[PDB]
Amino acid sequence: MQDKQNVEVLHWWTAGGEAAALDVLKKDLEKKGISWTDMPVAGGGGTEAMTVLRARVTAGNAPTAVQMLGFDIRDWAEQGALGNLDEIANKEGWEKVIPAPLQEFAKYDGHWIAAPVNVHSTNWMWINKAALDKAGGKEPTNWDELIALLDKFKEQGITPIAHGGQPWQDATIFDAVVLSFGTDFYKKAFIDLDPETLGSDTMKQAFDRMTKLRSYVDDNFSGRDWNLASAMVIEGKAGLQFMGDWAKGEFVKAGKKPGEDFVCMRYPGTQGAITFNSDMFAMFKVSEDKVPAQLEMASAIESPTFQSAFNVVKGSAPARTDVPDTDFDACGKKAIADEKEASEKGTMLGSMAHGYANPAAVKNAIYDVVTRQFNGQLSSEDAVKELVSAVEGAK
Ligand SMILES: OC[C@H]1O[C@H](O)[C@H](O)[C@@H](O)[C@@H]1O
Repeated sequence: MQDKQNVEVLHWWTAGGEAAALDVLKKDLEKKGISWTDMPVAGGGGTEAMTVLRARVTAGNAPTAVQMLGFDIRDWAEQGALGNLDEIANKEGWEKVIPAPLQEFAKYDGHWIAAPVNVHSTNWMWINKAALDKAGGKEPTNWDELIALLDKFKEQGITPIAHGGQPWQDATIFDAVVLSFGTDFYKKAFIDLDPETLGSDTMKQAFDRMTKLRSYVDDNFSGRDWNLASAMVIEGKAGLQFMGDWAKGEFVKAGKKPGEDFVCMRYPGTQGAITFNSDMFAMFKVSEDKVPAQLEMASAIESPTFQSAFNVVKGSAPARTDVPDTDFDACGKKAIADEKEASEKGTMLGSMAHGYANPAAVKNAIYDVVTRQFNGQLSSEDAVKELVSAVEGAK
């Protein structure tokens, strides 16, 4: 009669687009007789959710299912805190359809310990179509063209860059800025954590670009939620936003269409590469009674029909490679094709900002340097020195 199974889910999907996509999963589970106890922890990018999580686990109160990124997953797998999903994954044939870069994180010590939802990526620009057309309509391909477009936006009297001053958002931009100096440089810096690279003249140029981008954000940017920056571009109050494709979730929620109302492009100099992050659900070992629901949730997440429906709304690519792009809009189709290509070419690189490039300690030490340099507290020359010391001290 009434539902007899239930999942208690900690996640940070609280903005309108994110909430819309999550509704897809909730409805899916409900049809299976599984109700939902919602434990949302608001805060873009999940830092706040992870803080709540740590205190809860220390208190012997781990949630049944937890939204999680990258090296964070590994950290709990190492501790043996996560449920083994093998019996679902082996039987459902996950090995054949989940890209190897995601399996590095979804698997630990020979076992599936998370169910990957999607493949977001961070190196996008969201451009207001009306403002672009006012600016002559040319999509910027390189750095100089980007600056020329931002200058036109500025003379149009709008805020050229919609941005929120929070360390993770600053890092999100820096993903793409570093990426624009080439995939080799990005790997050397954020994946290999090579100190010569991190201290290079090229990294000094990257910070100089952040200074330039800083000059085009509005004076009230500090502390603004990412989705409120997205809204500025949606409303035509700002020209463009540099953000992961969760931003598209907002545009679609507002009824805006690719081509007509907005343009979606890779960050100039990064087409042909992606800086990826994959939201996964980790099922924490709790009561033995909860395991059937946990396994059902993992199965639901990896179902082809859900993999399409959820990601269409979310603004990410499916985690499964065998899910067709048919129901995706023009930007979602690009996301999928860019992922297949980057995967083939070895330019599908873990996002630093969103926890796929390096461990939390390193990520956080990078956040601090990037934030202070963007906010103008630190010169590019000094930022380079401090980045090397912070990274070396965190490894
Ligand atoms: O909160 C903003 C975004 O940040 C996170 O890193 C997630 O991967 C994405 O699902 C979410 O929409």
